[PDB]
Amino acid sequence: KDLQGRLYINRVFHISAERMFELLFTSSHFMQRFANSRNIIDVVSTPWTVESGGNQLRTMTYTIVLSNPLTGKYTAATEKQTLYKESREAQFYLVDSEVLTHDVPYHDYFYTLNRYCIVRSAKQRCRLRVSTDLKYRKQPWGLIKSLIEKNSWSSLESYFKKLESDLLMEE
Ligand SMILES: O=C1[C@H](CC[C@H](O)c2ccc(F)cc2)[C@@H](c2ccc(O)cc2)N1c1ccc(F)cc1
Ligand SMILES: [Cl-]
Repeated sequence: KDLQGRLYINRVFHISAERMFELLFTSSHFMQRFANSRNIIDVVSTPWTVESGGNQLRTMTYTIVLSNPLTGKYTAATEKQTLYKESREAQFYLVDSEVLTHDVPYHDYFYTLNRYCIVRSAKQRCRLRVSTDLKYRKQPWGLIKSLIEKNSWSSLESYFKKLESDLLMEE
């Protein structure tokens, strides 16, 4: 069930699956601190809502303060998060997060699909797996694809390394 693009986190935490979900997918103190650390500002979120089909939905908007000047100073972003009912019936959590940016060069060419899988382990532990696909909306001819990929893979590498490290402090 991993996405084939890249596997960024695959780690067993001394955190229960439900508390993992709470830390990452609610307006938790953890995500307030993490947002500050990552220079993510002006966060607006919904709660989780429940669809007739049983999946749950959550959306967010926020601004990213960017570090590479060629990507701009800031970009607005929108996220759509889906929690799959089938995963919950199987006693785990599978969330697909789709992330779109609005201001970076070539913003209209791509979006990011991040898949978060939280599986129960003995003794109030869980395994968190996070994998990512870069998805194209327009054909990224030539240097376009090279620049999108180089910038994205490096930024996400940093982001998820810090997420894993900061989650360890919540054990
Ligand atoms: O994936 C992800 C990151 C998720 C963000 C997270 O959902 C969060 C955290 C705290 C909040 F309060 C609110 C939302 C985000 C990202 C943001 C900043 C970064 O320096 C790197 C990646 N991104 C991304 C993906 C594609 C892209 F084109 C630009 C950014
Ligand atoms: Cl469960």
